[PDB]
Amino acid sequence: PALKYGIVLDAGSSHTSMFVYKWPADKENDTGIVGQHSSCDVQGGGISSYANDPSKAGQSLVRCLEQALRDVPRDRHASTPLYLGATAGMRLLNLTSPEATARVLEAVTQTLTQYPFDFRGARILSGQDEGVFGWVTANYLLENFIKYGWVGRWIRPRKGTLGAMDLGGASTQITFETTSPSEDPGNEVHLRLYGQHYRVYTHSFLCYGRDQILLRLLASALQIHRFHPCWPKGYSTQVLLQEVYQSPCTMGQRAIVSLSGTSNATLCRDLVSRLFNISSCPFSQCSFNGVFQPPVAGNFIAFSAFYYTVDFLTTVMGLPVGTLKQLEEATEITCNQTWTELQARVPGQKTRLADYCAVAMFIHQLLSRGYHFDERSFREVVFQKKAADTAVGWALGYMLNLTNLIPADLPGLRKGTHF
Ligand SMILES: Nc1ncnc2c1ncn2[C@@H]1O[C@H](COP(=O)(O)O)[C@@H](O)[C@H]1O
Ligand SMILES: [Ca+2]
Repeated sequence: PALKYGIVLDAGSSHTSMFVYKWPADKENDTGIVGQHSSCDVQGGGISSYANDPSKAGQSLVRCLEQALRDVPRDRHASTPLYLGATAGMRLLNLTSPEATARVLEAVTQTLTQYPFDFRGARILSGQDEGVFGWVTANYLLENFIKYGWVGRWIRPRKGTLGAMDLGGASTQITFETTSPSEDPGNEVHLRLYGQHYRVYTHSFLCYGRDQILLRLLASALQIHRFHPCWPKGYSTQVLLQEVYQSPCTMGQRAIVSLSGTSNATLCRDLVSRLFNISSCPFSQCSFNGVFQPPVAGNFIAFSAFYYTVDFLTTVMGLPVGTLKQLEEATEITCNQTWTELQARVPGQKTRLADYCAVAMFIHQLLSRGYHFDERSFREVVFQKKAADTAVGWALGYMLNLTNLIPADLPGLRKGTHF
């Protein structure tokens, strides 16, 4: 079996990752056939972090691109497509400066074009793209697009699909198949995949990614309390105010100030609750901030920082998260830890440690009060970051779309046997 390869650079707000995928040439249109071959994490910040030094953005890719040259056989370099897709870090920079955004894209394009891969462009994905391609990735990998059964006995209803929830650094996405009528065209997605129609809801909440929420909570704590109730008692840091308020996500709030934590789970809950506006809804039903959302339904996979945060609660804190009530309890216990108590649980590097309480509280509120999961619907959510040896994110679905590897219809319409 002769193999083909494809590469996606996922240029996220907080960092870039490279994924190399491989598939058999003769089976390339089968669902689930493409899988991850290798990956590489680019050292340092996201490409948007080089807004004032755009030349560095291209150079930042060099070491991982050098790895791609070793990972993909030489004779196949020329015919291996390479894409770069950038998400909310670049969407935010584009609000601030379309010129600086264009210079970054120019710098990554110049670097990528120097390599022997078939470079197919650097683009900024829409929030819809990001949500939908993640949903496609999960369902493709798990073979949910297969028509199950056989002639005269098809499973009915059709095999369910897995909803997707992605918590990145700068935005968060929710995407799932729905039978509810569409009320907002911006949220409505129709896919034709392997002869089947999927009616899908998606939304991306810009500024509701992990890093931006943490900045917004810090801005809020500074204004309301002058201490940080989500940070652990005994933890303090010198906050440079310029960095706090420079983001599009925090400009709305408002040189160095000392800020200390207080382990106040109840005040932390109150601070997080200010992130969700539930006061108004121009639709029949909303999530929050007046965004249309039908009832959540079916199974979901929650990946990226949902997975990393829950993994911390289960593996480091040793707490169950099987129910919303358990997640709330685990958040409380975590937020009530002092800095010495929390450090005692983590023998190694301590980066991100002071932030788990806030992120866990955010996640719990986002799911329960934002998306309106309840105990029944939450039981259907799993936290995982990989399926079939492949990282779950939008990259695979993006590559499948741009390489035209998912057919709208089966060959010869399968003689019409799925009609
Ligand atoms: N081990 C971790 N614990 C908590 N957050 C993380 C971890 N690894 C990455 N993150 C954060 O998760 C967010 C999305 O990460 P990613 O989906 O890997 O780009 C970013 O804010 C990252 O800093
Ligand atoms: Ca991401």
